[PDB]
This record gives sequence, C-alpha cells and structure tokens, in this order.
Amino acid sequence: AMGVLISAVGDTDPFFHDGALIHIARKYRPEKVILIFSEHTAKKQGNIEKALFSIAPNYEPELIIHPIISDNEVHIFDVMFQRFSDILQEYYTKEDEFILNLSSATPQIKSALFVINRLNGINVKAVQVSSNIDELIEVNKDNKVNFIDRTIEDNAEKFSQALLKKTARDFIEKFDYKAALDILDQLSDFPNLKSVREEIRDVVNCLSKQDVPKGLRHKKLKEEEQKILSAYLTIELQRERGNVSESFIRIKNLTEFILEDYIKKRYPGLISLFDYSKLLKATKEFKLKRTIAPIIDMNSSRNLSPLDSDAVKQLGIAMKTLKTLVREQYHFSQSDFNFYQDLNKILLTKLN
Amino acid sequence: MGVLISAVGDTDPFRNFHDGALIHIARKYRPEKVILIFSEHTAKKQGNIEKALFSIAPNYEPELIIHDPIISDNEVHIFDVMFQRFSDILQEYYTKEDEFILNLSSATPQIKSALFVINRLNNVKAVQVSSPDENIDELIEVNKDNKVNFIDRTIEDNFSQALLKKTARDFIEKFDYKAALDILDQLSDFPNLKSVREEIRDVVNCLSKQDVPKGLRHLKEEEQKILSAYLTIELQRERGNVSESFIRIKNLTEFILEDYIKKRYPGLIYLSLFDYSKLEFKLKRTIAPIIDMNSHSLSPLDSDAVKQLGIAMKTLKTLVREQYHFSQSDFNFYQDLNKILLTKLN
Repeated sequence: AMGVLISAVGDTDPFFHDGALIHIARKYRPEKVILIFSEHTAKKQGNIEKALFSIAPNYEPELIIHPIISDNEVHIFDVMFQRFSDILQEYYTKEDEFILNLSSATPQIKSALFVINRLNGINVKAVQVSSNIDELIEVNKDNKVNFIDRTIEDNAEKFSQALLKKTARDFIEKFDYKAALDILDQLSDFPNLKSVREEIRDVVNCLSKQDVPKGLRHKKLKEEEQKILSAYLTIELQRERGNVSESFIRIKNLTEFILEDYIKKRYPGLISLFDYSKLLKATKEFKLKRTIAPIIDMNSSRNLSPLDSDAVKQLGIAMKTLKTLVREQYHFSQSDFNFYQDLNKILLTKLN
Repeated sequence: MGVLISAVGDTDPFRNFHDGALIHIARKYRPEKVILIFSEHTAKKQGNIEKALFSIAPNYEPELIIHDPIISDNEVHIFDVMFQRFSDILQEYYTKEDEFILNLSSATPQIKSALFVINRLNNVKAVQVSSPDENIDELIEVNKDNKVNFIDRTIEDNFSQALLKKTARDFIEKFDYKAALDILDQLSDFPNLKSVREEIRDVVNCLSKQDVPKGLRHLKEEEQKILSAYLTIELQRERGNVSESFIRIKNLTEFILEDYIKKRYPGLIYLSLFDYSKLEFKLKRTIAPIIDMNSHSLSPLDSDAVKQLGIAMKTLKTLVREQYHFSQSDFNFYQDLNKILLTKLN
C-alpha cells in the first residue's frame, strides 16, 4: 500500500513555517505527491517541487503534476466539486490511502476537497492544517525531524456508512433481517460489526433452516418447546412482514403440531384437520373444539389460485386463536414472547 | 412551499449594477419563505434587504423570517463553527413538505462553505450567483436587473439519493421486491421513479394476494394462474424461503394434474395428491419427484431435502411447459422485469 496526497497548491503552499502542502506532505510522509495546480498554481510548479524534494534527501516521492485548473472556474462552486470528484475518481486508490490534503488552496477547492473526502465513502483521509528559494527552504519553521505537527485529520464516519447504517437499521426495525443483513455486509469495518452481522447472521440462517435459531436456543422444555416457540414466532415474525400466505402454512402446521400434541396425551392417540375435527368430540374434547374451530375455518376456507379479502382478517383472528391457543397447551411467557423484540431492541440499540 | 434559506452578506442587493446575490437568487426562484439568518455586520442592512426583496416585484412579496438568533461576529470567518450554525438552521426547518435553496452567496466565505457543506451532505438545493449604505430608493429604482427581463446568471450545480438508489437497485436485482419497494418508497421524485415504483408496487401487491401481477397478465385465464403461480415458486427459490416452495409446488402439480384430468376424462370417484397418483402410466413416472416430496413435524430439512427442492422444481418446471406450451418467453418475465427495471433505474 502507498499514500497519495490528492492535494492542490494555493497561496499557502509552499511558504517562517512551511505551507499546508509542505506540512501536509511532510507530516503524512507519503508515496504519492499528487498535485493538481491551477492558473496561479503555475508559478509554484517551479519551487513547489524544489520544496517537496529538498525537505529531506533519501526520502523521494512521486510528484505527478495533474489538465491545468481553470483560472476562472477555480472559484466556481459545483465545478470545484465536479473537477475534484473526478480528480479523486482518477486514481481510485484501490489498496492505497488518499491524502485529501485540503488545508490550502482556493475556498471552493477546500470546501470541495472536504465534501469529496467526507462524502468519499471508503478508506481515504481528509486533512487540514492549523496556522530566496533555497533561503526559505532552509529557515523553514518545521524543517527538522521532531517538529510541532499541526496536521490533524477529520476522523468522521464517512457518512457513506451513515446512510448504510440508517438504511440497514430501518430494516432490522422493519422486521426485515434479510434486508438488514445485506445492508450490513456492505458496511465497512466497525466495532459493533460482528454483533450486528453475527446476530443478523444467526437469525437469518436459523429461520431458513427451520431450526431454533441458536440464539433463542433458550432453556426450553426440549425440542417441543424450542420448536414450539421457534415456529410460534416464525409465524408471528412472518405475519409481521408480508407473507399473508405464509400464515396459513405455519398455522396449519402448528394447528396440527399442538393438535396432535394434545391428542397424543388425552386419550393416548390409539389411532388432516378433519381428523382433528372428528377426534375433538369423542376423545375428551369440548372446549378445544371452540378454539380449534376458527383455526380450522381458515385452513379449509383457504383451500384454484385466488386470495380472498376477509382472509386478511381471518389471518389476524387466526393468530390470536393460535397465540392464545399455545399459551394454554404450553405455558410459555410474554418474557419469552419477546424473543425478537429483544433481538430488535438489543439489535437496534447496538446499531444506534 | 419554496423557501430559500439565504445568507445576509455584505454584497447584499446593493452589490453593484446588477441585483445582489440574496435578492438575485430570491427573485430567480421566487420563494414563499425568504429565510434569512443575518449576522452582526449584516444587521445594518436588515431593513434595506426588506425593501429590495419586496421591491423586486409586486404580487410576489413573501413572508420573510428574521433569523431567531443574531449571528455573532466571532463566527464571521468561523470555519466549522458556521457549519454547525448552518447544521442547526437547516434542522430548525426540515419542512420535508417544502424545498429550500442554500444561497451560495451569503457573506463570510466560511459561512459560504458551510452552506455548501450543509447542502451536499444531506430535499433542499442551493446555487450561487456568478459575479458581473442607505441608498434605498436610489438603489432600487436604477436597479441594473430591476426589470422583469434580466440575465439569470444565478446558475446552480446539480449523492445520498444516488447512493440510496443503487442500494435499492441491488434489491430489485436480487429479486427482493419488498426491499426495493422500501428503498423506493422513501426515495424522492424522479423521471423513471413513478414507473419503477408503480410496477414494483403492483408486483408486490400482485404477489401479495393470490392474483397475477399486472404485467404477468398478458395465455387463457387459468393458464395465467397455472403459470403466474409458477414464477411465484421460482421467485421463491431465488431468495431462500425454501419453506414456501413445498406447498407452492404441491398446490402446483395438483392444480394442474387435476386441471389435466378435467377434460381428458372428467372423474369424481379436497382431492389429495395421493388420489391423483392412482387415477396415464407414463404421467405417473414424471410426477414421481413431486410425490417424493410428499414424505415433517416442526422438524427441519436435512441437506438432501434441499435437493428434492430442485429435482421437483425440474419436475414442476418441465411439467408446466409440457402440458401447457408457454415458452422461455414466459419464464423470463422476471429476468426481463429486472432488465426493464434496472435499465429504467439506470
């Protein structure tokens, strides 16, 4: 990797103490002295060099002269950004660092450098500087090894990630872990990366597989619990999203899973929903038939290739009878019915 | 409402022959809310700026907002300081309903920079006006651009939205309509925007309730369905919802194997797939894999089952095309819609 200072050369460069460029270049000690001079920054072409080189021998750089800058369009706003946005675009800096040495030059440039660096969503440093050719280049106030380095970098989020974060966040809170996941995998290194990713990752993987997610692998009463929880929220979570045709499947599963669970106990089996429906009466069932009814009104009603509109309610009304249904047959908890709410709350706040 | 948050700089109106940034910019884009945050120096020309503004032309005098806090002359040349000072100013009136211009010309250059910084970083726009006390009427009357016909050198340049766009692209390119939708939903107005959304929405809506997308509605009535369901199943596999495939495939075969014996011999004898498997010695060798997926209890799918979710897809795929001639002109619908969509977004 090498360091390229994609920095211009205004009135300040190169000159008791040196100029932002001199300092900028001198302090960061790079391997690419990118210089995009302008109409006035012609003159300084001559000495600017003599400065950069003559600072210290046996420390030789790349001094690449930039399309001269536009003696008129060097105080033009959007132009400044357009030129520079290109200038940055030129040397993409795949595996090197850009020294956006935007401390010196014409206002527009300075502003523009910043907006570039600050915008520029990747590893590229934006920088500032706080305030006889060979003659001056001898008595330079920072012409030694151990000098007061006034160079101080920006150290921002890049703001690229900002949108990324926000935009990925809104999905996690939107209940869309798949969305969130992808968002996140784009996101460049960040502490709470692992915890966001790893978390999202475990949630993702688990859901698809049809296992308990190995996060909500809580101390439940065997598979029947974990799975019974895992499903119970697979449908809930699901219903949260969109898949209003997922419900039917999930429910009709559980509607059975538990249906067979209770039947397995009361009147030990001793052998569809109509198998439930019939079994309900004769086999120590009465109150369960009321419960299991609407549940079994949806599954039969659901059944062509059309989709009713009262079903959009029947789904809802199905859920309460499926939530309520499970609470009875198994005594879970609202503390353990927040699995993902927690996940989201730990998650969201881990994002922040 | 169009409300420009303009600085109150020294070269205000009375800035030579032509009109002066503030008043200049203001006229050009005729705003309804002439937002002005005036600092210590510019505090003098507080009244004048009112005269010129209003005296620019009648039947177009907006309610101007004198900035709530006086600007301090310690933040004149103030670099980042003004950036903050700006940062808050913008935040004060988010007015996502309305739109804003950040007058490039304003006053101290730092405040300028900030005004830019504010605008670049992130609904409201801004453009400066390229170059050429107590005058009052003297200034206004003999104004060099003080007449309806004037040269509009106030020309502004034209990021986050772009980034969001691409962000939302990939989702469409991943075949995630909900995603794409979302990132669109928030997105602002654009030329393709309507269509990119409109279709997206119709496809989500179309996929939502058991019906067939507007586009996909081009075959007979049912054939639309028999097929318009399939691509459902195909879209499924795309985004790893393996769980959905089984019941789609299942519903698929039988919706067809039945709608195939409807005419090839009405028969009576829910009609389970086990029933169809009995009722065509040749057919009963092609729909074997679909009957292989017949045989869970809250349990998961072993590594192998994900294969079955595939051989069956080849079972149902070839099953679709065989019994109904459709052609790869159909089962590219979404392959195209991607390309239409993506082309569109461009």
